[PDB]
Formats: sequence, structure tokens, C-alpha cells
Amino acid sequence: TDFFGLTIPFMQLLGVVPEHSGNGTARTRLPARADLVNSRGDIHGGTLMSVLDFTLGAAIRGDTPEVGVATIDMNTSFMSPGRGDLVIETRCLRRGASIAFCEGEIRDSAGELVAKATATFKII
Amino acid sequence: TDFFGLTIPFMQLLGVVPEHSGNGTARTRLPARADLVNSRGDIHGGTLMSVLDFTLGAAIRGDTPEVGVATIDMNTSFMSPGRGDLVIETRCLRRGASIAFCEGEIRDSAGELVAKATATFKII
Amino acid sequence: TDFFGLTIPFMQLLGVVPEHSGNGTARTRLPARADLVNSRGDIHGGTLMSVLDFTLGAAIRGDTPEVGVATIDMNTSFMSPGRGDLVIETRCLRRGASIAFCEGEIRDSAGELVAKATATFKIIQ
Amino acid sequence: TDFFGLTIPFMQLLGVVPEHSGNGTARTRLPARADLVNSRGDIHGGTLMSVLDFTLGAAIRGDTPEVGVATIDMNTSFMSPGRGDLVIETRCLRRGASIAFCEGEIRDSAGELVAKATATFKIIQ
Repeated sequence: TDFFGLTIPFMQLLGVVPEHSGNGTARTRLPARADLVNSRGDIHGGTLMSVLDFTLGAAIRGDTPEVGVATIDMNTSFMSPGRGDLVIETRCLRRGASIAFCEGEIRDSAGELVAKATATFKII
Repeated sequence: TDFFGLTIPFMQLLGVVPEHSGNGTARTRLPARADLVNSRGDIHGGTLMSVLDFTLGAAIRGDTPEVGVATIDMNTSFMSPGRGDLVIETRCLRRGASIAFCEGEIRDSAGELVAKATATFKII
Repeated sequence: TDFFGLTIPFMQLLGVVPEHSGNGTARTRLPARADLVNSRGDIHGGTLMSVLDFTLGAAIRGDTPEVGVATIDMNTSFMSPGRGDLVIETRCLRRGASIAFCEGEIRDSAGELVAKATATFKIIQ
Repeated sequence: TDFFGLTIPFMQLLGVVPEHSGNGTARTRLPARADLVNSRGDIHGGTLMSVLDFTLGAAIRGDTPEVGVATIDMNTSFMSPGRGDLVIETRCLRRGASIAFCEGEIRDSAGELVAKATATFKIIQ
């Protein structure tokens, strides 16, 4: 599978679908699967942090795909339980020669806020 | 599979192995699999945040398994790339009636620091 | 001194001015001072988090000065050195019966992002 | 004023005292003051992050006052209201050529955890 110009075994396991990236943003979609679920039947937070990580970075190497990106730190807030196909949109807040700052949110089909995250990246 | 007294489809997909929990701590082990890998062949950060989330919470409901736990927010720092079987140890820093604070680290077979995380939980 | 319905001896000390609070958002302002600077001459990041802490909570208790809000945890990103007067604006992302989520940013006179922060809150009621 | 090799006008303003820096750890102390309190009478969390910011960096540039460290991002957890004199102690978790990771905690005279924080740093060299 092609994830924004890169192969990623774990993202292929999660079945996430890359939709867009460019102009400092990126959009990913997470289809529902009983595999990715919580102990309460909700989409596991780990699952959300995974696709969010992917998407967060893609908002950097979408304006510049020749660039290498590595997550330094990432903060996630879980607002409400995720269920059914989700959509992840991220946005790059500031980009430098070495460091880039990003953010994003996960929303359900009903447009409600499932989770929000912000991260720091090392631009290789 | 039994994960500290709970079924979790996503943790079963990741193949993580619960080893211990109690007295405010918990220990999990993540076996190596090519499925859980990075674009650089390293264990994906999302994968680390997943097992860390599991383990972080388990350090609360190990002293009290009758308790329900839900992650509010979680911060993760990635120190060095993870490879080969990893071990995750977490520790509860403060527990209240409503809120609990946790922390943990992931280390490789060589005992080096792969990642570190801290989280906030709602004790149900 | 009046900080959206309460006196905060530390805030009064930072020389910060409350600009708005209500409908899930808030505004505050940090007039430049030399008491408040780093060693690089820039406004100290702690000065930033202090005013950001103050203002993030305000976006919750403006819709209700009847409630109490205590910061649980806060994450702050440092994008650009802060200088001169700064304006701080926050928004509540979600409000529960017990837990509140907020975010915000600090900008300089030139409108450039100085720092951005997110916070979790305990609403005391 | 001497803060491990530099003057910080804001820190000097908080009335904080440098207690140690070297070998990947650091210590600082926050003598109680009324200028530094919340509205609940507790020491303002911003006062905490300010001193925590100061001290986290110190755990890096004590092994080398030759280098510069700039805070990239910081996460702070609030566990217990802070009161009376507080002691701040940090440790460097990892040091790269460009990026440094640190953590730390604030405790009261009774030794109870007031707040814990983690931070990422840019080492300027």
C-alpha cells in the first residue's frame, strides 16, 4: 500500500486510507473494523494515536515529500469515544529547518470531536 | 486473550503479552513482528503508544481491578528507535477518587530507553 | 486585579490584563516588561505558560463564573521567541460534567505564533 | 541572580534559588511568597512551570554551561496544591547532538508530589 509516498507495514495492518496531503495539511480515513476495538467496544486510543501520528507527519512531507520526518513527542487528548469510520485531519503550525509543529483531530461521521493531538517532529 | 482481567481485540492484534500488575505498577511485553513496523523498519510509534496506553492503565486497575479506567490525555516522547522484543513498565504516581496520574517507559533488550509516556486517567 | 471574577496575586504580579471571557473563548494581554524576560532577552516561556494557564481556564468559567476550574495537565509548544506586547486567546474544545478540554495561542504585535498550548481541567462542581 | 551561569530577570523576580546542576541532574528551590499565589491561596501552577522550565534545562547545561538550551515543548501534571517552600529536582533522560529530553518534579516540605513535568529541548550548538 502507498501511504503518502511511503510503505508502512503497521499502517497497512490498521487499514487506514490516505486521502490527501499538501499545503501544510493532510487527511486520513480510518475504516471501522472489530479488530481495532476497545474493551468497551470503542476504537482503541492506541489506534487513534497511530493514525494521528501518520497524518500529523504527512502534513509536513506533503509540501515537501523529499523530506524525512521523525516524531519527537506527541500529546493526545481523548474527548469522546470513537465509533464507525473516522476521519483524521492534521495541520502544520510551524516549520523550520530542523523542527516542525503539528496538530490534528479525529472526528466521527456525526462530525463530533473524538480526539485531538499535537506533535513535534525532527525534519531530516 | 486475557489482558489484566479484560478482553481487548486491538491488544490481541498487536500480540502484546501481559506479565504483571499490582502495587501501583504493571509490566507488558511486546514481541517483535514485521507487522508492527515503521517506514524505516523500526517499531512504529503508534504501536508503542498503544501498548503503553494499555500498561499505563493497568498500573491503576491492578491494585483495584474492580475499577474502570479511561484515558483522558497522554504524552509520549520517543528517545531512540525500537527494535526486537520490547518491555513496558508503568507506575502510578497519584491516585484519587476521580483522577489518576501514570508514567512509563519502553526499553529494548539492551535496556536502552525507546520511549517514555505520562498519562491522565478517569477512574470510573 | 479583577481576573474574570477573582483576584490572583500572581497574575496581578505579571502585569497581565483580562480582555474577554464568555461563550467558550477568552482573551488576555501581556504588556511588555523587563521583569518578565528570559536571559536571551525574550519573554520567559514560564511567563507564557502562566498567562496561558490563566486564560485557558477563563474559556470555561466565563460561560459560568459559578464554577471552579483546576488545571489537571497542560502541554505547551514554543514556536517563536516572544517580544513586546502579546495577546492570548483560548477556546474550550469540550465541556463535560467533570472534565474540560482547552487550547490556545500567544501572538506578538506582528500576529506571529509565539506558543500554543492545550490543557485539561477539573471543573469543581 | 546567578542561575547556573546566567542572569534571568524573570527568575530573579520569582525569588527562586539555584541549588545544584551537574551530572545530568539539577535542583532549585521556591521560597514561599504571597506574590506567587493562586486565588485558592495555593502557589500558582504557572509559578511551578516557570521554575520547572528553569530547572529542566539546568539538568542539561551543567554538564556543559558552554551550550545553549531552548525549550521546544513541555508537559506538566498537577497532582497536589503547592504550599510553603518547594524543592525542584530534574534529570536528563537522553541527550543527543541536537535534542534533549528531561523530566522533573516539585515537592513540598512534607515530601509530597506537587507537580511532575517532562520537556524537550533544543541544544544550541
